[PDB]
Amino acid sequence: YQPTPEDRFTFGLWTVGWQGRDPFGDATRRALDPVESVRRLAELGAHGVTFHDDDLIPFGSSDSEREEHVKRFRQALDDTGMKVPMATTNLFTHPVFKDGGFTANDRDVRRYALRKTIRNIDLAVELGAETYVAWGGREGAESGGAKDVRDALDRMKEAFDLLGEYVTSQGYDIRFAIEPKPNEPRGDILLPTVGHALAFIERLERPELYGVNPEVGHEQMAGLNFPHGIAQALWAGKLFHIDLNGQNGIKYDQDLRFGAGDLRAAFWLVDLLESAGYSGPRHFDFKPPRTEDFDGVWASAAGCMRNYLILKERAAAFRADPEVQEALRASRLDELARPTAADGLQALLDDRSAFEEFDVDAAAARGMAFERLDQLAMDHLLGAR
Amino acid sequence: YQPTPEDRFTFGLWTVGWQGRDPFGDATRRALDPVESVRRLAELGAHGVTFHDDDLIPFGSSDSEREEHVKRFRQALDDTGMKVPMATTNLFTHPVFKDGGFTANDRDVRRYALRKTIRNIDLAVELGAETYVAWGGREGAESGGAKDVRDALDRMKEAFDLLGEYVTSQGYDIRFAIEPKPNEPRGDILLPTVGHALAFIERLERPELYGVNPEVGHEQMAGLNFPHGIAQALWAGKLFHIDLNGQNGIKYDQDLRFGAGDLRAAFWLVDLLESAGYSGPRHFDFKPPRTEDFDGVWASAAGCMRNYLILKERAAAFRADPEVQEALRASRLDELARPTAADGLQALLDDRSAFEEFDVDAAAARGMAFERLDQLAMDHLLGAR
Amino acid sequence: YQPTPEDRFTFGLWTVGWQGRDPFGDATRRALDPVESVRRLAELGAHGVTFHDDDLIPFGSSDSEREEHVKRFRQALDDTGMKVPMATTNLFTHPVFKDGGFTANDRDVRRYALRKTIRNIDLAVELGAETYVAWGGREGAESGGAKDVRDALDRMKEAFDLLGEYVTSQGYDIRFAIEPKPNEPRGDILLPTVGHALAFIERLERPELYGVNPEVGHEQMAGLNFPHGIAQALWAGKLFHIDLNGQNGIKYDQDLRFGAGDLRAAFWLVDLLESAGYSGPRHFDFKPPRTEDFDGVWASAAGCMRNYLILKERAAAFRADPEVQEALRASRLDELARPTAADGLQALLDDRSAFEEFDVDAAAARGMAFERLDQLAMDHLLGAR
Amino acid sequence: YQPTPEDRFTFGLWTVGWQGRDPFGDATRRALDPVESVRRLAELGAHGVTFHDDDLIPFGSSDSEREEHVKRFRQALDDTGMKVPMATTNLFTHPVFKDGGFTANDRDVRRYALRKTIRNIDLAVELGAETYVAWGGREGAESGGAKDVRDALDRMKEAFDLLGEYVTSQGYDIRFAIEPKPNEPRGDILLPTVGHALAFIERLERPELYGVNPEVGHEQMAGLNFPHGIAQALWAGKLFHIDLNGQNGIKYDQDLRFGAGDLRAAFWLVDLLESAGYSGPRHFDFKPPRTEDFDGVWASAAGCMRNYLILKERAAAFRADPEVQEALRASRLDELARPTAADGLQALLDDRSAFEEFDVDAAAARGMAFERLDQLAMDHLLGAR
Ligand SMILES: [Mg+2]
Ligand SMILES: [Mg+2]
Ligand SMILES: [Mg+2]
Ligand SMILES: [Mg+2]
Ligand SMILES: [Mg+2]
Ligand SMILES: [Mg+2]
Ligand SMILES: [Mg+2]
Ligand SMILES: [Mg+2]
Repeated sequence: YQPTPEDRFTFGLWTVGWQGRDPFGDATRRALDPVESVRRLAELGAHGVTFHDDDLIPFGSSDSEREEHVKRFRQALDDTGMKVPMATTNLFTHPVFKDGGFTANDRDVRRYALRKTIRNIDLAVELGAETYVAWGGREGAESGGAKDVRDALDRMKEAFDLLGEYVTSQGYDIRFAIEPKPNEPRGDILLPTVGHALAFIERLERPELYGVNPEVGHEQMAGLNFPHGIAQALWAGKLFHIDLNGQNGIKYDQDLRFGAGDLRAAFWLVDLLESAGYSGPRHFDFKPPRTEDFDGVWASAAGCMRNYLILKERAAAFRADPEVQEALRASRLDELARPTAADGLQALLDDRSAFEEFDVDAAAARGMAFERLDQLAMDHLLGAR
Repeated sequence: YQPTPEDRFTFGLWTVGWQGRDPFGDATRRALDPVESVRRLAELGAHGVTFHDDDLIPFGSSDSEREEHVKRFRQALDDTGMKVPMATTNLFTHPVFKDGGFTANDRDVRRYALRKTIRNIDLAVELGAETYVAWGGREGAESGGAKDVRDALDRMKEAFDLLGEYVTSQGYDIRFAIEPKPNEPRGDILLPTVGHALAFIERLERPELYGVNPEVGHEQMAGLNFPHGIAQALWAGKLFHIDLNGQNGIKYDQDLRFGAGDLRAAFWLVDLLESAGYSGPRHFDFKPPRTEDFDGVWASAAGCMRNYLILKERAAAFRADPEVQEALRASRLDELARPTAADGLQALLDDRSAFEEFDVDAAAARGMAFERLDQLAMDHLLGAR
Repeated sequence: YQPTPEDRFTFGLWTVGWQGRDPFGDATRRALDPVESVRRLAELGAHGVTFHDDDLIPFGSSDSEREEHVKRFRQALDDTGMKVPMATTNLFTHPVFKDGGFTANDRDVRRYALRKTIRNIDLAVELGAETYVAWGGREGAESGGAKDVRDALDRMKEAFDLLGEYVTSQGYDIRFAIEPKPNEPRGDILLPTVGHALAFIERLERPELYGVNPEVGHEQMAGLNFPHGIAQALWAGKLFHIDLNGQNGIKYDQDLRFGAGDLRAAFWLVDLLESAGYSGPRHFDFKPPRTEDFDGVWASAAGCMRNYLILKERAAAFRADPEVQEALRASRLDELARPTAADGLQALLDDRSAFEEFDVDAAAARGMAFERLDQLAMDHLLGAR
Repeated sequence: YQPTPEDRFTFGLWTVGWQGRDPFGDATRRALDPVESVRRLAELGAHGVTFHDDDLIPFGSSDSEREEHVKRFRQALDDTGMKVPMATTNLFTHPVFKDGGFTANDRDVRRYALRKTIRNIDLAVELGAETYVAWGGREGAESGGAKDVRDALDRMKEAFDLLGEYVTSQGYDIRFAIEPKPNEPRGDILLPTVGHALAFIERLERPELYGVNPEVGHEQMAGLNFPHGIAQALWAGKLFHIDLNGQNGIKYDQDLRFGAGDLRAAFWLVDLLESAGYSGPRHFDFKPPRTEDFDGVWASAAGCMRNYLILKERAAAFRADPEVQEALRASRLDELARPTAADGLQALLDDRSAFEEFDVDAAAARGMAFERLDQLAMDHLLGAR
């Protein structure tokens, strides 16, 4: 189960470089030079890295220091063959963003947020990124009167519409992906799930430029089924990027390594991504636990990729098993794929077998055979077939 | 705080008529004749009632018995002045629906589901309903292999598109509202939140015919902020109907009377509905607890309306208080309503006050004054000003 | 992975015999004769069965009918070799129990609850049960004023103290196990977790007669770590019985087959039960999904046992792996088992290496190596070592 | 609703002094001198303050600097009349504690934890504290193999038993209170709820020295009913201290001001504390939101006390209302307080009215009248009677 760059595994600089500071404790690890993270991830078989503007260029840098930080980074990329497929803005750390960026109540902050974002879109295009992620971690409220949500959504649409005008006017080949999260660090965050983000995109001026960047742990913080939400994003044609990690239920955002947390959900997720032919990056947004030293950091990151590749093998064996294909027919998954009424509305209304003569008791007696199918899936996951 | 029909309070027949059967216990109350429910609710000041087909006409009724049940119902409506603004289909109780209606794996069940729905649309139009609700309570799964969600969404779109063709071809003045719910009775239900439903509607053939029917308790079963989701539905122009009740956190669907459960959320909800000028029914989908006899049933229903009217008074006093209007300005809610960049993209790029000369430390030091505002809201809710 | 009675797998009659009635739907399967359930479970390799009084003897049976139902049951046990290790009372289904049994507000109901329980203790002893389970599913409230919890706990202690006096006076060799659950069917249930039950037992007159019967899904309905709670029950010497099943997070009580739901938690649970030498029954309190026919029922029950035996094999391989034993030492699990201060309090106070000369920065720099250990556990679970 | 020191309102130094650093953002407020916090809280009508050792004496202080920090603090207390009723240890911030203090896997860390705690017990007694709180925020795990929970509980008992030996040998008049929390910052924390803590105390060598310090938000992070857990702690005689704040459901620990979050739960909590005659401090463990400047900090703290006093008035009016006292009898709260079987076990067995002649259908038909009672409670809370 050894990864190669063909597998398109990517990591955020902020993931392996997380120093371990949490709401109740100081950092437990020293800071990582971005150049060393690139080389260590290349050694592990990763395909590329991603960054916030403030991960790469420390906040408040002159254009000279900025130039030097980028040149060092590009030289590490050229030395290793690593790519940069995605980039994003930090609109959450600095105190100025304490009430949001695009939806801050203060107008001057909203304008500064847009200028800070545009500057990093230029940098992302230069380094070759195809997707620009927006996570509005501070867009939200702790109390009901602080934020008129209809006005906030107006301001959110205005900001994204302006970004789309910018990339259109410059001729950039880059697309945006909105990353939802239901809460933390705000009490409630705007666009809290995949569904709310998908709905919001359809109200933008150029909806075709925008998709979603769902994260495993974020939908599970609302107790939702992550493979189900990913299917809906694929069904709408909007899965532009994905963030893989692990989460143990409804609580603070844990960002465990992929495969930890809900293991069966990770299996069904890989099954879906591989059978639907998702061809984007397999990006890990995780945090090595602050119990770990740097040896633990790299073991945790290697484990992300290993677990994807074991699950990929097991799901492929599951779908190729003739006994499984036979069980899928026994449960009528084949009938689910067939149109309900390709004969049209009038034919349906005139069909007495659809109502007047339908034997409801005979249909109700047919078992679905779902438990035998699920135990075959369990046996395959566990390598017990 | 006495209700009048001008307040447009409505109840489902299945609410006051719930016999108290739950997953672990037998019924504690006898069944109610729909005609008696109509008269008792009219006496309490309700505006109207709603029904599932199987609430009004017992499943498996001949057209003769069906005719007699409807005539008795209409005579009770004419006797009392009660209206019927909404109707819906029961696609969840009969065993035939154990794997869903519109997205059942069995094709013949999906066809029967559509025929059963269309028959009740005709009845709803006859009784004057303006909204037809669809709650897909059995559309979902307990295990991952049982349901290909992309195929299921294809089948869901096909069913709703067919219903829209039917009402268009008949010339009916009726609109559809999709009611989301994240789980129960299935392990996960398709279109689990307001956001997923809003996103799905935009993929239908005639999106203008469809909106949402959110329920307080359902969004709170995912730990989401219900007033926030309602603002997004209003922002999209899709709040066609609403179900009011109470829920104590993330657990089974409690359907407590409105005002119980999360009291502060109910205050912010009423504040939003009244300030946005929602003019549809205030519908209660609740269950009087099975501890109660029929006297408790009617006290519980009266309490639904009372609590709405107390909250309406307190939110109106809150917004009219000059000290509150002054605090809203202190927190810059007025600036949130103003465009970020009505001067356009180029002017923003050239504005040095938006970036090169923006004083980030001075802006960051400005407090938002949100806690004083929220304590004014608390004082108003509690009648302590 | 074939079960034998040596594995001590047991099932409730109400589990495989669940007819599929849920809060929103009618039954999907016919009722099972208890005698047929016994024979079909014996065929699958189960060790025994358990029952509520009302599962075996239908409520309101004369002593003659009661005698005949028991004789038929005993003949099925003698025919198959199946044992009855546990029994319990139904104090939740009949309407009389709508406000509880032992803590109902009505005194006459509380007295009836105790008489109904005592009658079934006699029957349990006759059939050879060693443990008598009490699940107070109706002890609780939906509203705050309905139940003074201090008075309710007084009444709960009085009821259990009376049961202990009864079994002591009769000379029965039977012990009680309290089964906690946080909610459903009441809004909040008294003694909602393992911890609350363990605390309550220590206030009884004869605490040595009482232990806990934890259920996987119930602690997970509060988002708690089930293996952690089981360790605390074992640490106190109170794990008298256990209910195995599966649950997908914080929501209604799903009662999935064991191994579904949180798979990694099931692995750590089996690891704990086997390494601590738990010798009681492995009891399954699950519900075959109502999508299933009777063939699905038996496949679901067989899957319960299969999944325990696969997990038992993987956890045993994990603990026997020298590379794992070496990693456990690397993470200092051996030091966790050694006393902090066997040298006593005075020696600790005088030990300058414990404070005045303790190198806090050197200790803080030591990584815990927990991620490498957990990936070894993952590899073992998945059969990838 | 103006507070006076007679109301015994206390605040942690770390509450109003929280600088606003969270997992995703830098501090938004400058640090507060503890002496200024004391004077500003005295001005607001608080009774006293509490502290962690590291709040008052910065970590790594020489005995000279330590002496000066304490003298400045004592002079502020003498100047204002403020008391110090409780103190606690910081065993969570420094990196050395990344795997716990009392249950760290490393033995030398566990010894250092005990020495650090004992030093602050001496200081607490000097300043007059009656209660010493222990919150084991780092005692726990993110993965299953990292922590044998039975060994960890052995180590936890050993540490607390040693602290009890220390205070006994010194003749201190101080008691310990264990503060539970289910998760954050560890993935799962040991002793996660009030119940688990109460159970653990009964296994200590001197159980009478130990009680619980429950926090509103912590039990609500497990979706539990906080007034119910407080009743159980009072019933066991173990409510030594209490932490008041607000929390909006199952998510990260919000620490909102008291009265925000679940408002009805706060009403029932105050009703319980006042009717049971709790005489300890009303301590607020809250965080002013990082949106606020220092004016917002003090408004948030004043709001804590105001909201307690409004709720105290409303609950007292509720219990004194004759119409409520009559409704309590209608719901048989009086019968709940009467013994089930003061006539003893034999009399119960011989009582034919308790079983053979009990009219189960007549009892089942009696409504509990709980909804009318709860609407009276709602009317009183809202000031609408
Ligand atoms: Mg995350
Ligand atoms: Mg992410
Ligand atoms: Mg509901
Ligand atoms: Mg509803
Ligand atoms: Mg259960
Ligand atoms: Mg059970
Ligand atoms: Mg807290
Ligand atoms: Mg606290």
